[PDB]
Amino acid sequence: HWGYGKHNGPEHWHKDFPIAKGERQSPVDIDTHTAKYDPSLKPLSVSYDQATSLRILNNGHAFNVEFDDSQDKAVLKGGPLDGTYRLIQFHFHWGSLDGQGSEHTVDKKKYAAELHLVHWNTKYGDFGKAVQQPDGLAVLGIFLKVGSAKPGLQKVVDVLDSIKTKGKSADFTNFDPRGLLPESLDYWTYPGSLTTPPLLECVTWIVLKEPISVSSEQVLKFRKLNFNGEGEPEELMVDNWRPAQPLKNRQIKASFK
Ligand SMILES: NS(=O)(=O)c1c(F)c(F)c(S(=O)(=O)CCO)c(NCc2ccccc2)c1F
Ligand SMILES: [Zn+2]
Repeated sequence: HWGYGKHNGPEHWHKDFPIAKGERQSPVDIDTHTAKYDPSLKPLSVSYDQATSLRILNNGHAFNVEFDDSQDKAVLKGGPLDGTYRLIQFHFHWGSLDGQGSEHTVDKKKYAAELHLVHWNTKYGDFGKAVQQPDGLAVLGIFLKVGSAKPGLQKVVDVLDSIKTKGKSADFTNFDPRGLLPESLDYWTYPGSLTTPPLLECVTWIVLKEPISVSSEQVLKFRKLNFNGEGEPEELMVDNWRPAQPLKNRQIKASFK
């Protein structure tokens, strides 16, 4: 039932998923002036050299690039984390217009899109068990602005027309997610949730301060996808973002400045 519309969008979610009005929901606005610098936060360690992508999938809400997470191949550690967290999939959130699309905001500024690289804590042995734990996921969030093309993104954009509608999927091997990272790993970090149902409160969010630039033609290709399945009426996959939620009793920490 849930989705992104007038009748089943974010403002409706709490009827099926009451944790939508919980104590540590995401995303949030990052108020850069009131983020606390923590000189004890460590550099983020992103070890993606052995990554193995498998498939790309239109799930009706976004597209996911899935990875083999059956060994320690692509891992996030360090930063604010105590564990080792395995990459399972990345996906994006984007807008109908370049002026919106991100889930997190920075001093109320929306970006055109937001990449989420989803990782699960290896102490829990698999993703489905990890989402049931308060320290089960680490999601690395990267803002996209429209400008110059991101060449490392183009392999993703070029396959989208094969997964146009809900439930479609395609082989997607040898994709290197290092091509999607900005130069700096400076980040903000806070405890939150999945930003789609089931909205579980299992995520340590790590949001990079520096956005990547993508071209207008790259983001236009994301907006040609469909939320509907093949042979159902066309509804463009745009505006699949959840807006900022109340910060409540949380402090956002900065690794920098
Ligand atoms: N946008 S998010 O990064 O905060 C997010 C969600 F909001 C979310 F609900 C999910 S969920 O659908 O998997 C939770 C269901 O137990 C994932 N996880 C991505 C994923 C999806 C399918 C298979 C593997 C990973 C997820 F990454
Ligand atoms: Zn997401």
